[PDB]
Amino acid sequence: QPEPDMITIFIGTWNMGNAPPPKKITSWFLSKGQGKTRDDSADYIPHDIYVIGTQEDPLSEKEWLEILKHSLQEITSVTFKTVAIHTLWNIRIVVLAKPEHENRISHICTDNVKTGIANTLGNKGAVGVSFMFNGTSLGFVNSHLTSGSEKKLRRNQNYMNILRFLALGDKKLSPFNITHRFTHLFWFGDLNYRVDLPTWEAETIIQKIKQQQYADLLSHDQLLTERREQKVFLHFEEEEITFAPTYRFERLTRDKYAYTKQKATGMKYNLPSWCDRVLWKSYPLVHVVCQSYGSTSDIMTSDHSPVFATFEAGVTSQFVSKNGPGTVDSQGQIEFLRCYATLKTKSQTKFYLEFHSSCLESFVKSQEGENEEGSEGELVVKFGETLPKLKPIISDPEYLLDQHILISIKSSDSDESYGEGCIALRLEATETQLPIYTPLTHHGELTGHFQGEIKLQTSQ
Ligand SMILES: CC(=O)N1CCCC2(CCCCCC2)C1
Repeated sequence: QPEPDMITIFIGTWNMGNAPPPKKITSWFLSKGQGKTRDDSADYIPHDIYVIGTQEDPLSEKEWLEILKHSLQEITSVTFKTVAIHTLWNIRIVVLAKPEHENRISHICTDNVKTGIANTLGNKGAVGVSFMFNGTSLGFVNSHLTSGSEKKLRRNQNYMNILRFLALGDKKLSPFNITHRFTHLFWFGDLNYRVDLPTWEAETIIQKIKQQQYADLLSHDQLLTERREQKVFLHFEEEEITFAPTYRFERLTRDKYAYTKQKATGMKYNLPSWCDRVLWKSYPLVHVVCQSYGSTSDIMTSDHSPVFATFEAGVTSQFVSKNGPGTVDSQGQIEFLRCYATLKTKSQTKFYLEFHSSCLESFVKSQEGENEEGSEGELVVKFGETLPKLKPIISDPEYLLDQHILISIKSSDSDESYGEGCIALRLEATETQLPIYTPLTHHGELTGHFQGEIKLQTSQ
């Protein structure tokens, strides 16, 4: 039975509006409704992994698990195994997988983050799950961010608190937040970004939705505009939205948007918005292709419609050689030439690099770089030809070309990371000097760049 080099992943996000679901929710898991939908010819083909994020979920874990498993069994005649379930207040994540994957999945982690302070601490935040699938690390975040059209900055702050403090993946990756710990990271939920148009335009917006003319609405979507201004979700992808706004509906129909201010809304308008979203970030040059992104039309218990997204995702096998794991493979090496970090910092400390990768026995610390002044004010940290030669555990190119090197640039004075990034070993050539590049972030914000050349030696 061969190990897969691709899997498909279903991501669902649904704000249930504190109401039990209807008796049938299969359209959700089938990616049927509006938007980029799944072909009918695939209906019986199970996804490998289903990740379900709910918000305002009134069910017990037991009650929801029974609905989800019975739904998937009806669709596929497969009894899915529960990988993980984690709930913070009414925010929940469930991971289910085909039984054949049970001994491919390990290192399962769960965590939550509570956002806000005092007033604003008590119902918003995120839950997450991570695990290894053979040689590939997968992370999943379900977040319910701050509501209200005039709170986009709060949502952006909630995002930064979640990526800083959610403790998933390999704890040995200590300089790295969740935006660098996984081969594939999926972040979804009721992100609560709104269509920023005047209140007086509510009926105009509704008209546009009825005509399936989303362009003038998406150009005011706060998540798209904040992402384009690099205020949030830097280096994450989202599929094009081709489904109607998923909020705020009258319950028990989808024929009506309920947008007017009411005591129940705190006297706030809820103009039709794409609150419910799926985004992802994968390591460079790993296969990830969105195969559906849309909303259901037939699940009407909530004032939100469920959202689905499906992905093909590249995976790798748990590689064993005669040599590594448990030793190095002298036929392998990674060299770095003409490397320099450009940092936005106003500080003057010495810096060194750390290289982290599961292709190394442990992380590698460089010598200090040489600081110069850039022509436009910047700090340039020159490593020249001074970086160590990295010694991978396995030299086989079928393994090594699929790996990645995480880079942290740290202050010698404080040992705090000023920037993190990632370099793919999926090179055009081996034994050849080739350009490399990564942006550097810290707390998910741009802090600089790392560039230079790489020379990769494999056993071939
Ligand atoms: C690959 C990627 O994610 N990019 C590059 C192209 C522009 C951006 C995507 C379009 C939506 C708004 C954010 C800007 C970001």
